[PDB]
Amino acid sequence: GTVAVQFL
Repeated sequence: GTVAVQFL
């Protein structure tokens, strides 16, 4: 759910 980690 972040920019760096899309799945996060």
